[PDB]
Amino acid sequence: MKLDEIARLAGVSRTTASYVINGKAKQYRVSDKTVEKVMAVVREHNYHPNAVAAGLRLQ
Repeated sequence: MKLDEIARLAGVSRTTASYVINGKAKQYRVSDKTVEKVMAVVREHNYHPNAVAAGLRLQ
């Protein structure tokens, strides 16, 4: 379930859905509106990013 389908199935764009796939919605401009909208599809299909991601400190 690539970014493309998750965007069309949820109802956003290849990047707006990209926000929702990585859990970055608030960082961009989809604080909730697209979270439940696109996250419901990202988690329905279980689509997640690959290993090794920037965040060694993470607070």
